[PDB]
Parts: sequence; structure tokens; C-alpha cells
Amino acid sequence: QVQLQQSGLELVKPGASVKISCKTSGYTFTEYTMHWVKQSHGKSLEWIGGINPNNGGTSYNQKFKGKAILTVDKSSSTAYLELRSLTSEDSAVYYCARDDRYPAWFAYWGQGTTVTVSSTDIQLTQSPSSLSASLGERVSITCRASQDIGSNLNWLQQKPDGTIKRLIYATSSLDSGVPKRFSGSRSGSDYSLTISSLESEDFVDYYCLQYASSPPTFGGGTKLEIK
Repeated sequence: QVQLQQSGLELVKPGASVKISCKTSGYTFTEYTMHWVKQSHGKSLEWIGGINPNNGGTSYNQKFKGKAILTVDKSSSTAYLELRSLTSEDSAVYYCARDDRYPAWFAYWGQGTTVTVSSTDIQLTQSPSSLSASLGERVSITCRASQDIGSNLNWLQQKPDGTIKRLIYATSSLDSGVPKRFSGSRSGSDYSLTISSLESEDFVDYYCLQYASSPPTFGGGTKLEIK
């Protein structure tokens, strides 16, 4: 099975640089773009950049240029993220994610690496940010796109341990193995994830992610809680 296995805690002093790894197995490393994503504690996600391991072609979110440098090592099937001149605001969890064939981008996710520093973009308005419901209920979570994103919208689920899994890609395509009670749809600018018949393991966090235009951007998240 596909595994993006990320390196361990970086607990480092201000000004230090670190180089985090994402060691892949279970697929051909060179065939697919690899992305990196930041998530500050308690907050939503931000795309840092992506790299084509076949040619080293690399696209950065403008706010991370000068901070993040992406490389790959084909010989070891490992993607790296180097973070330069670290400060407090860099303390966060960093994830790698790899695409599958378009439009199945952002298909598999690393488990995240914590970094602790101690001595024109499209907006997705995600609502509601918190939702209380009971077992067996049906709920919808919605993302409103600030500009047209076509069908390029994914739904991700994040568990309290921080692990991220894609549930839906290309608006309505259900990931293999994901329960059929999850479905994605679009009506106009509103993209929605509907979970029918809630089960207890569903009561976690959810994010939408658009990949129509660079930089990919994320909704602010929805926290699903049992009533």
C-alpha cells in the first residue's frame, strides 16, 4: 500500500534550518507531483509548494518563497522540505501529499512532522465551522468558492491524531474504501460534502481543498461534534 512516511519531531532554536523528509513506498515515486502543506496549531491548512520529481519543476506559494525549499532524491524515493531561518511563526505540523493521475490530486498524505521553534488567491469559505449532530443523522458541510474552480475540489477528513485522508476528489468522486454514506456535490459556487447516517468515527474535522488555480487553497475547516 502507498505510504508517505515522514520524519520525526524537529525541536530547534530560532534561526536554525531543518530538512524534513517524506519517504515514500508502495508506488513509483517519480511518477507523481509531491506537495507540502503547513498547519499551524488549531488552524486550517496552507499549501507551501509542489514539485515534479521527474524534472525538479517546483511551484511555490508566494508567501513561502524564501522560507521553504522543495527537493527530491530519486535514488531514495524521498521528497524533502527544507525550512530556512526558523522563527516562532514557523512552529506547526508540515505534511507531504502526493497526487494520483489528474483530477485525483492530493490523493495520499503523510502523517505530518511537527516543527517547534523554541529558545488574487482563491478563498474557500467553509461553513459551518462547527456542527453538533447525533448518530444516524445526515449533515452537509459546504464550501463557497471565491472564484470559479470548476470540478477541482477535494474533501479531506482529519482525525484528532492529525492524520489526513482524502474522502472525495473532483467534487463528487468517492475514494476507494470510503463508506458510501459520504457524498460530494456541486450547485453553483457551493460545493458540499454530505454524510448520511453518521457513525461515531465521523465526528472529526473536515476541509475542502481547491486545485483549480495556484496556489491550491483550503476552507477554514468544520468540526463535527456529537450532540
